[PDB]
Amino acid sequence: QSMSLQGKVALVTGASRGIGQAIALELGRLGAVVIGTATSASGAEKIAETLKANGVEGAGLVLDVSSDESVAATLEHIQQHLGQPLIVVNNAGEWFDVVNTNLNSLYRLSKAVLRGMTKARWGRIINIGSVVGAAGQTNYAAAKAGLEGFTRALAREVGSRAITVNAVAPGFIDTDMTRELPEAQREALLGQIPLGRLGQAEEIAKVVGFLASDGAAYVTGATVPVNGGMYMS
Amino acid sequence: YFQSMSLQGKVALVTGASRGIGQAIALELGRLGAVVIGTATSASGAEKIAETLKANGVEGAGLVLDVSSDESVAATLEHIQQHLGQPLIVVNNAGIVRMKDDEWFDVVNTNLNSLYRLSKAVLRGMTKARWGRIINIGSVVGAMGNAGQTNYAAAKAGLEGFTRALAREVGSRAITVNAVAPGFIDPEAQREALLGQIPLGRLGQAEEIAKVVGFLASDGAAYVTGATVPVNGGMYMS
Amino acid sequence: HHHHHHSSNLYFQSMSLQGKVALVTGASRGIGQAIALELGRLGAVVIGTATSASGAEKIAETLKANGVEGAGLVLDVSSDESVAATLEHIQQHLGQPLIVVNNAGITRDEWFDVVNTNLNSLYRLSKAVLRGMTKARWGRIINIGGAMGNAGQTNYAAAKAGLEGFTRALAREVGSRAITVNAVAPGFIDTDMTRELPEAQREALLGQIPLGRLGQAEEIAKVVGFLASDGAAYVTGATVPVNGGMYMS
Amino acid sequence: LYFQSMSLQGKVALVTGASRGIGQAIALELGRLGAVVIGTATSASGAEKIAETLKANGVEGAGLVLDVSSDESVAATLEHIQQHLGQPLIVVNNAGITDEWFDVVNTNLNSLYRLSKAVLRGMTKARWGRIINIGSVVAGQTNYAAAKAGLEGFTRALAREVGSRAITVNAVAPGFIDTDMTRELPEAQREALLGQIPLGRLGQAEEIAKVVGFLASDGAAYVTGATVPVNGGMYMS
Ligand SMILES: O=C(c1csc(-c2ccsc2)n1)N1CCc2ccccc21
Ligand SMILES: O=C(c1csc(-c2ccsc2)n1)N1CCc2ccccc21
Repeated sequence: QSMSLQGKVALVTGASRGIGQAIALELGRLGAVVIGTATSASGAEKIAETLKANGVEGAGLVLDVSSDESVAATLEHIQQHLGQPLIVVNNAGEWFDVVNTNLNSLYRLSKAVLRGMTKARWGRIINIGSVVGAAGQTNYAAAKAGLEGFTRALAREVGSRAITVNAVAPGFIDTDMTRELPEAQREALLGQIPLGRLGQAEEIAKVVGFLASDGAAYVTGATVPVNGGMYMS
Repeated sequence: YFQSMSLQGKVALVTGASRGIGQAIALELGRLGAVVIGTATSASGAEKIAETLKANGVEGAGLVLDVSSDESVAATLEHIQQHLGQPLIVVNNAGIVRMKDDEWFDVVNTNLNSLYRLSKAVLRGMTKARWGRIINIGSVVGAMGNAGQTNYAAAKAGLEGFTRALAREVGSRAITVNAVAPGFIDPEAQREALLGQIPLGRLGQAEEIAKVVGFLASDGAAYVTGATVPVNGGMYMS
Repeated sequence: HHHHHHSSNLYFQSMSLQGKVALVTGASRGIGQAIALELGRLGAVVIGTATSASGAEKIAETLKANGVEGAGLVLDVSSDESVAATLEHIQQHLGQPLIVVNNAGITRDEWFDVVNTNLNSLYRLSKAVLRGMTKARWGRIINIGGAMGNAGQTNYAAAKAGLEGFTRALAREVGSRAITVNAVAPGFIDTDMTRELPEAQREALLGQIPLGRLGQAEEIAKVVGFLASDGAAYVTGATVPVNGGMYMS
Repeated sequence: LYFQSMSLQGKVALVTGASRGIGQAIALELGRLGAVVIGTATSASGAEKIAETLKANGVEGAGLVLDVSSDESVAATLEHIQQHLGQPLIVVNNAGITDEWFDVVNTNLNSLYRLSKAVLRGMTKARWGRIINIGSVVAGQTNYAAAKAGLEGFTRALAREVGSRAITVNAVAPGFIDTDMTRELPEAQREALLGQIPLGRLGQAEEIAKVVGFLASDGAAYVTGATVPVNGGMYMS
């Protein structure tokens, strides 16, 4: 179809579980060669097995997005063995230090992969926001504000080169980190969601898949909220 | 049955489908497998829609619909229900000296009343099926000055607010409500100046709007509601 | 039978609004009343409106009791006839209002009709008073949000979105004429409805507000007073949120 | 009714980057409202100029050297103020710092945080406070809109963290202001720029200062986390 990513190398950070894993499989399903990262070797191996078990070509790697050395080395590894990643999905992650640290990691990784996208005159950077999950509202709303601003600016800097930069802002998603919130807090959160249910990780992955397609080529600087109608600021 | 982005077995209603973006949306939804009903305000335009659909192998019809009239809306909807079935995908693209910065209010207010009128009518069928997609298309940037920016930004502001609220009203029923906000989509040779406000350096294509709409209509966009997806190549006027 | 028009050497340093005539709609209670007194305190001649003659009289008494020159009038902002007549009345007897504060709203398909009705009333009233502001080449229109917090969460974000868009657009249409158009978006304000909540729910509500307290009506009035001053002359199209740090989207 | 405290008599205000333009205008406005004002610059010449301006306008205070990018500069300066003048309860951040898009915004917000944190002990102590952050005055749209986005988000979050203590945290987002940068634009570009501003004119530095003066008063006590745009109707996002 025209949703196809055949011939594209996608890099998905933090792909051993939940939303990251779901994004890796979705992009794989659309035909991309997928490289998923975790911070440990056990997690890199688990990614590799998941990809095999779902008929997706690619690899798992160890990547620490807080380290320039990790980013440089990893990127070079990918370039030699697989090719240049033109689809990059940032999902890997003191109110201030959290947001500030994250956005610096977004920038670090974003900058590094841009040489390859520039060279090809085509690209997709997609940034995944933090999931709503029980200091909590303050940090969430801030991390979302910083992401929206960041994404918009970067999109402006790189647009001339045919590179889109977008974000996806999850609401309350069904994941391992959310499955075991207390009932009281879960129920409260359901009560603020017009659809009356948690989102699925796959439902985030679908949005990401579309932003990566050629059909989303005029969409850039956007933050698509995926939250069942619940908007927390 | 069950596939990523198939609309097989869905009836989609696309208003203002005789040209440009509306036409592109009708063909995109048809391509994805929906049975498409496209409307225009004139009979000539209804006929042209029918031909386009036939010429592209899309099952459906062209109809005359005036979204400003409760009678037109009722009658048309009843016609569709008897002959084709219940539309569960509805796409609102019908919207009404040089332009000035005092035309903003009547235009926006009239459009949102029409959005509501139509939205309300099709909701009984979506409620009854416990599934639905309403997608509202914004106006493309209409003119080159402040007066052009005033009307655009306002029509967008009202659409964002409207869409969000309606989504909240109908969410419990598994009905998503979203918008698409086009930027500059495909005369006077301040062309270059205009392209210089757009990071991608080009006008958008009507097909590029249609793709976004097609996704919002799919099962994969089921958790997306109340959103206004901007499709403007990186150029943001508020 | 109902009289619908009711009137009434110490120089306070607060008196910045120099005889100017301010019109404050819905001024019989709460935030509207607080705005009328604040503008009066700053030296304006204040005309406050209600929809009934009893309310027009109560406004007049409040203004008298606080040493504020002006009047209470009957005004129905949903009616072109009421708006025209009232505004002509004001012109003949008191002068041309150059400060106008829209606080007369409407409350409880309900979601759309409320917002849509209010914005039409805003436009109706705003259009009418503009001839006088145009003629003077100076003006202040201020719209009070219903984008009230007690009005609650379900329709709040929408009423705010419509107000913010509206305010911004009108500001653009009238700016060349030295007329500012701005809004004030209250959060949770202390009024008689909000006082009589159970402790259990009161505490929950206060726990969503960083300042840990309800706002006072006077605190909204102060913001309005500033937007009306010459110092806020470069502020236009703005919606100032006044909610103690609680932001609902 | 007629008698209340929109006065700042008895308050110590700290205004960073106060040697010219908007900073200077803010320092004189707060002084005019009765505050004891401490204005900072990065050079000693600028600290002197601030002191003269304050003297010349009958405003009690001082000019100091402050580098908001340095923890040592911030600590020392604050301690100096505490010993000699008292505890600043009004703080106005107008001092900024110099593919440059991210580092600028990121550096500024780190400075905002550094300074904000330091002055909070004193505000906490008194259970009252005003922090006000001034945005940058107008590739050009990218940097402006970003710096505004990061400020709006920052301001809002900090306001949440400190609200229980009766401390408001707000921002002012200037549009096109009449200052040294704008005095040297070509007529062609000037006219184009005015044409995008509904009021049809540049803002004055004093017009920013008035907004700041209000946010510092007791009447703005329920306003927190807000970014007040002061741009004559011209909104770039
Ligand atoms: O009815 C309006 C409306 C009428 S005019 C208008 C507008 C907005 C910006 S300029 C004019 N908005 N709105 C705007 C937002 C909204 C939400 C829910 C129901 C109604 C509405
Ligand atoms: O630290 C940043 C930050 C660093 S760069 C940046 C940014 C935002 C828009 S473009 C760059 N934002 N932010 C942005 C918003 C925010 C809120 C609370 C704590 C931190 C932050």
